[PDB]
Formats: sequence, C-alpha cells, structure tokens
Amino acid sequence: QPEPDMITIFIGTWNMGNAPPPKKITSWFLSKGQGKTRDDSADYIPHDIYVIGTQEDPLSEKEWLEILKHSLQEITSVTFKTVAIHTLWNIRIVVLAKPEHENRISHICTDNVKTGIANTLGNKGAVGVSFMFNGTSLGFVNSHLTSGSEKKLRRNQNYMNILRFLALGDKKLSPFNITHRFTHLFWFGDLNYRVDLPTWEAETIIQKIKQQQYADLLSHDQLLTERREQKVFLHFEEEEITFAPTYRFERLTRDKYAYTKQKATGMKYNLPSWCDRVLWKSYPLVHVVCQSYGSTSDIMTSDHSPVFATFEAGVTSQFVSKNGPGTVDSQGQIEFLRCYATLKTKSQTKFYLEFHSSCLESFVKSQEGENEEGSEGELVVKFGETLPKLKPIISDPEYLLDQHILISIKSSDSDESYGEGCIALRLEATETQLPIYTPLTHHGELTGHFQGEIKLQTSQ
Ligand SMILES: CC(C)(CO)NC(=O)c1cccc(Cl)c1
Repeated sequence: QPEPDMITIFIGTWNMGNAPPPKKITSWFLSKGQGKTRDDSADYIPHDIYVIGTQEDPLSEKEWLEILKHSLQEITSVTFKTVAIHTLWNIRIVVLAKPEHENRISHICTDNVKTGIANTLGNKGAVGVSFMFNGTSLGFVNSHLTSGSEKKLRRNQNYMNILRFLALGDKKLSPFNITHRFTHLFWFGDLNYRVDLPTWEAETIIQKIKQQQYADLLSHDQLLTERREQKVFLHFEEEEITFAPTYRFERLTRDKYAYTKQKATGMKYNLPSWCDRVLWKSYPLVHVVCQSYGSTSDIMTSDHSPVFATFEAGVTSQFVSKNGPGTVDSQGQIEFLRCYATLKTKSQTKFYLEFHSSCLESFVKSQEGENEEGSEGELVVKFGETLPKLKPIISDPEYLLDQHILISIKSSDSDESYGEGCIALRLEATETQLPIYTPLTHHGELTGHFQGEIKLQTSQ
C-alpha cells in the first residue's frame, strides 16, 4: 500500500449563533452553494482530513461529533476516526480522518488562547490542533476574534496574541511561533473583519450583493485592506472571494441581511460582511492548491452562513535509510555562503543564527556575525563563509530536496530571537551555489531579511 504524496483537506468554519443546526448540513462538507464550489462528480470521494471550526457552538462535543460523523458517513459511506477535538467556551475545532490514515497520524497537540483583558476576557479567542501526517507537519487554528466594525485594530491584536501564545507543534522549535512550525498552517474562523462603508450605504451594499457584484465591497473588506498594509496575517494566502457576505442574515431564510442596530447588537450596525474566512501559510515550494472556497445557501439556523475551503496539500513519507535516522549520512551536507541578515532593530548586541530542521539530529548554533551599518540606517549582520556545515541524517535527494531549514537570528546578550524565517531545500541544482532568501518575522511582524547562497550535496 503506497504512502501518499498528496492529500485533500476540508476546512469548515461556521458561527452557529448559539442555535442547533438543521437536520441536514451535507452541503457544507460537499462544498456546494456560492463561490468556488466542488464538482458534482467528486461528491462520493472523501477528503483525507476534515477540520471543522465552530463559533457560538451550543452543542456538547458528543452532540457535534455524532452530527459530523453521521453526516460524512451518509456522504462517503466512510466511518471517520476522531483525530482531535478541543473547545474553549463556545469555540470548537474537530479533526476527522479516513481510517486508512489512523497509523499515519501522530504527535497530536491541542491548545487554546483567550484574548482580551478584564472587560474583553470572556468569550473570544482561538483553539488549535496540530499533528504529523507521515513526514509532514499540519497545524489548524479556529479563531473567534473581536466583533464590531470599529475594532479592526483589536482583531489584529487578537491575531498577534493567538500566534504568540498558541502552543502547537514541536516544542523543540522553541524560537518559532505557529507561523513557522508547520509544513501547512490553516487559520480560519469568525475573524469578524467588516466591509468598511458608511452605514447610510446599507441598502446600496445589499443591492450590489443581489447582483453578485462584490468588487466594490471587497475593496473595503478590512481583512484584505489590513493584510495589504501588513497589519495582520503577513505571509498568509486567501483564495479570491466569489461568494456573498456570510453575515449578518435573518435566521430561517437567506433572502435578508439583518444590518440595523438593535438592543441585541449593543446598538451597532452589522453591514453585510465576510466575517467567516479561511487562510493558509505553507513552507516555500510545497504544493498547496485551493480547490474550493465558498458558502452554503441552504443552512439557515444561524445569522452566519457556513464557509468551506478545500485544499490539495503535498505530503512526504517517513524516510528510513541504512544511516539516518539515528546517525548522519556523510554523503549529505548543507553549506551557507556569503550570508547576511538585515534587521530593523535599533539595538547594538552581537547576533548568532540557529538552524532548526527535522533533517538534522538537533539544532545548530552559528558563531556571532559581524555588525555593519546599512546605507539607509539598517543593521546588517554579516556571517560570511563562517556558518557551520549542516549534517543531514539522510543524503538521498528524494528526501533532502523536500526538507526546510528554519532560521532564527538571536541576540548574544539575551538569547532572544529578533527574527525567524524558512529556507526550502527544493533547489534548482545540487553541488551549485544558489541564491537563498527569507523574510524574518518576530511575533508575526516583519523584523528584517536573511539572504545569501546555499550549496546542497546529496548522494546523487
Ligand atoms: C483519542 C483522540 C480523540 C485524542 O485526540 N484521538 C487519538 O488519540 C488519535 C491518535 C492517532 C490517530 C488518530 Cl486518527 C487518533
């Protein structure tokens, strides 16, 4: 039975509005309704992994697992295994997988982060799951961020707290937050970003939605504008939105947006918005293709419509050679030449690098680099040809070319990371000096750049 090189992943996000679901929700798992939908000819084909994020979920874990498992069984005739389930208040993530994947899945982690302080600590935050699928690390984050058209900054703050404090993936990757720990990271939820147009334009917005004319609305979507200004979700992707706003509907129909201020809304307008979103971030040069991104039309128990997204995702096998794992393979080496970090920091400490990768027995500390002044005020840390030669566990190019090196630049004074990034070993050539590059982030904010050249030796 051959190990897969590709899997399909279903991501669902639904704010249930504290109401039980209707008896049939199969349209969600089938990617049917509005937007980029799945072909009818695929309806009996199960996804490998289903990740279900809910918000304002009134159900017990047991109640929701029974609905989900019985829904997928009806669609696919397959009885899914429960990988993980985690609930913070009314925020829930469920991971289900086809039975053939049970013994490919290991290192399951779950966590939550509560956002806000005092007043604003009460019901918003995130849940997450991570695990290994053969040689591939997968992370999933379901977040319910701060509500309200006038709180986009609060939402960006919630995002930064979630990505700093959510403890998923390999704890040995200690300088790295969840935005560097996974081959593929999926971040979805009721992110609560609004269409930022005047209240007086509500009926105009509804008109535009009825004509399926979204361009002038999406140009005012707070998540798209905040992302474009690098305020939030830096280095994340999102598929083009081609479905109507998923909030705020009158319940029991989809014919009406309920946007007017009411006691129940704290006298706030809820102009039609794309609250409910799916984004991802994969390591460089790993296959990831969005095959669907849309909303259901036929599930009307909530004031939100469910959103679906499906992905093809590249995965690798567990790899065993004569040598590694358990030793190095002297026919392999990674050399970094003429490397320098450019940092936005105004500080003056020395810096060194750490290299982390599952292709190494353990992480490698470099010598301190040489600080120079950049021509436009910047700190440039020069490593030259001084960086340690990295000794991979396996030299076979079918393994090594699929790997990644995580880089942290750390202060000699504090040992705190000032920047994190990732270099793919999927090179155009081996035994050849080739340019490499990664932006560097810390707490998911741009702090600089790492660039230079790499020379990769494999057994071929
Ligand atoms: C018992 C739970 C629900 C805990 O998260 N699931 C597992 O432990 C598990 C482990 C390996 C593979 C798979 Cl499919 C599930």
